[PDB]
Amino acid sequence: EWSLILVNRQNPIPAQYDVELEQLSNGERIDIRISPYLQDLFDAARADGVYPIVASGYRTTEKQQEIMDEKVAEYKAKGYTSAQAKAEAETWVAVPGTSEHQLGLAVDINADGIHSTGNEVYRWLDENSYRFGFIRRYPPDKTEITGVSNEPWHYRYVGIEAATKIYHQGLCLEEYLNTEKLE
Amino acid sequence: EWSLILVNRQNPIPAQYDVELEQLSNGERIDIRISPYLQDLFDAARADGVYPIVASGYRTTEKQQEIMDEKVAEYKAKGYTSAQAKAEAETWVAVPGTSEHQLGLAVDINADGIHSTGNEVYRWLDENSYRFGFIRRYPPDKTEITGVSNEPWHYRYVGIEAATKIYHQGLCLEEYLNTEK
Ligand SMILES: [Zn+2]
Ligand SMILES: [Zn+2]
Repeated sequence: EWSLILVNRQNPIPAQYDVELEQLSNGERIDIRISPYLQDLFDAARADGVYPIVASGYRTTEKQQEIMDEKVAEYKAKGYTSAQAKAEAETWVAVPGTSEHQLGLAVDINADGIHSTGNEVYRWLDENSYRFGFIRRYPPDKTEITGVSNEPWHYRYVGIEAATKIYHQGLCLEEYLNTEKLE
Repeated sequence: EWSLILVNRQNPIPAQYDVELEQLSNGERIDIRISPYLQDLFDAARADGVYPIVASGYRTTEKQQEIMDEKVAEYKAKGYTSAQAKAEAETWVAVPGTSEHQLGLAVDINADGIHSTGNEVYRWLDENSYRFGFIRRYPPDKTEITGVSNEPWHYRYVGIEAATKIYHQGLCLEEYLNTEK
């Protein structure tokens, strides 16, 4: 099922994955399939006086490389050999060909800052996103399963049916998929 | 000449300005007219063992808006009034309607991280960008004229002849267009 595709270190994007991108007002791009769900989400947040942005939508391989390299540079500057920096940067940034952002199913949502702080948007999304098919992909209690640190901006479209189950079930996507495969 | 357009609070982007955009491999977009020059710039950089990336090309009004609001929020959070936060934010980020990035003639160039540092790239661009017809639009010593802070990553396409002149004359774009008079 298309919305449940697993992309992680162990599950790279399939060769020749087709994606039709819609362009948002801010120039970011998303899978046309998630557009009205994301639109509903933003509509709802604003109706609650919460004002989010799409910081990052679709990213190309090259784009994913540059974010990753910038992340590595940051850790080198904090006293990491480049070998240490790579491994450490990879807990924040997926190596190219393993970011969900390469599907067009992930958005990194932030506050517009002026009407809302990061924390208010992050809270709101955590409690609400599932109603619109989006999950908090990388919660702090599952970093030992996802391989990724607490990333309160990164929301993954999986669809309403699945997001609600995952949210109630209190699980990460890997667990949910693993538990679906078992039964 | 089309490439010398000045753009600021006084000179908002013209109504229906015509951008003719191209996607780069990182997903950033540039006016197609600057494509060969940017490619020549990265080629020469890479040839010099210097490894730049385009962190930002074309931006929508809304994209510009979002950067500016994020900047304003950073200043509000460090105790600036709404009016100060905006004032301060504007020295780093142009207001929508006044950015060169909305022309697709401006690129933010950073280091690729692991082959070069930002300063090495910033240094290189400083000394070589004009050959490809880009200028360091916002030099430190012209913040009074340009109304923008030192932004060593921001390069404006103006053309090789144009960029070369401005660089030797040591001037900022505002200055050169007043030279023309
Ligand atoms: Zn993300
Ligand atoms: Zn810029």
